[PDB]
Amino acid sequence: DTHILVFPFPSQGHINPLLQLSKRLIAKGIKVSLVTTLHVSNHLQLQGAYSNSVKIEVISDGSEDRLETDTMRQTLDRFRQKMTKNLEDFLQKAMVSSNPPKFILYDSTMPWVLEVAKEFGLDRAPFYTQSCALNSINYHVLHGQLKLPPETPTISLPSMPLLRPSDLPAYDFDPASTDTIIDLLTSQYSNIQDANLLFCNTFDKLEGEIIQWMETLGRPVKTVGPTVPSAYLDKRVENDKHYGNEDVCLKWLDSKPSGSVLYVSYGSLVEMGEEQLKELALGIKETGKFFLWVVRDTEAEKLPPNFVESVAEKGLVVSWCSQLEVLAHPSVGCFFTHCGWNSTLEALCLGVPVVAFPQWADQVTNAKFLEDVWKVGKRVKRNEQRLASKEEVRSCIWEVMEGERASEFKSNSMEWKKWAKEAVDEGGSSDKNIEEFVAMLKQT
Ligand SMILES: O=c1ccn([C@@H]2O[C@H](COP(=O)(O)OP(=O)(O)O[C@H]3O[C@H](CO)[C@@H](O)[C@H](O)[C@H]3O)[C@@H](O)[C@H]2O)c(=O)[nH]1
Repeated sequence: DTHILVFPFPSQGHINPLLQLSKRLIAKGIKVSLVTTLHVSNHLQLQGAYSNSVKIEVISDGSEDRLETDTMRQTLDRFRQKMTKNLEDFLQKAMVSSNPPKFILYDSTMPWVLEVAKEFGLDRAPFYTQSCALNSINYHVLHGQLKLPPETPTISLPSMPLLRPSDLPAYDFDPASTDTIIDLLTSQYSNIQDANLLFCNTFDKLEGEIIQWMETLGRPVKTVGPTVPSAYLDKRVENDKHYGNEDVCLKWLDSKPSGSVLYVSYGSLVEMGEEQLKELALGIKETGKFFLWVVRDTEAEKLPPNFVESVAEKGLVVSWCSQLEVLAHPSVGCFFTHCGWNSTLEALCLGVPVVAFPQWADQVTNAKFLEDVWKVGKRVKRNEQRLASKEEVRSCIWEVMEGERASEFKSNSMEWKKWAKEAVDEGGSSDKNIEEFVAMLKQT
């Protein structure tokens, strides 16, 4: 029996892509052991009931956990030192056992895993869970052709679309952490010469030339995305309808005409100012369109006093909906999104045009691609003070849903939905790369 280790960065948020991929290759006959922390274990559903259910391997005791007193660097140092030792102790046992793992697939944000696998002679590959475009940016910042402060007004990287400085990832939200975050992202490409493969959460038709550029770094690149549940695409893997509730959103959507509703989500981790949140709320109201806005309790409290009351007819403002179920609903014609890589891929897979309102990090670069490269929507015009007016919000929504290019966006959205599904369906670019990896694993 062939089994591998999957070791994603242990944070609630980014372990889903690796789990989604795990489902693909559990279906192709590969057993998977999830390597994770005590903490993740407690907040994760306990081990499945089947023979080929993902096996949970807790290798830490909790002392790696970040402290309230820590700087990000200090948190990262303690995490690396302790988890290095933990992995070493784990493989010391696992490698000399009757069925030793054949591979370790680890999040690219933990490059020190490769050095541990190298010691044990264990086949290994990083997994880049963000866009291939970000791989190009972070690589070029590592090698010095791009600086943390852009040195020019237009950035023209090989095989990339032209980028303004405003299109580049902005990690200066916490200036204290900015240096540490840039170091972490650039260190993802330092030791790739010893990686068996480089896995990427994307597909060939979405970033084909960028992927071809990455292949010139000397290693086999395997595009295996998008990691959205099969049920919303090729529908070939049993269940796989969610990542890793009683819904009202679906009934409310059922009464609305096809393609008429704006789904609003500016991210489940993004905080927003009362000022900007007021302009956004009023801007959505001014369009006069049916809208479903999912915003969490702490964010929902910062809305204008009578806002929810005032949109009793057109607006459904709720604490939570199944984003995948809402996007797949035929009444939803447009998605106001913060352009997180997961939201971005979900919009493309479900063939829904976007009103892009990026906030931080890779969202800025994802927005650029959605508007100028994939052409499935528009970015809300910002101010000189980075504040979007309710008029800028209203016009952007109208232009995407009712403007000159409205039909272009939906047509392009349906094309990407087709191509995303084709990539993960039998014989697709992603399915082929996954079959190759599986075949390689059965060769030992
Ligand atoms: O009401 C909601 C909100 C989200 N989701 C799902 O939960 C996941 C997380 O969504 P969200 O956090 O809104 O967006 P992402 O695209 O995952 O963005 C995440 O990852 C990005 C990386 O690009 C970061 O920039 C963002 O801060 C971070 O939220 C996705 O799979 C969504 O489908 C729901 O099911 N319901």
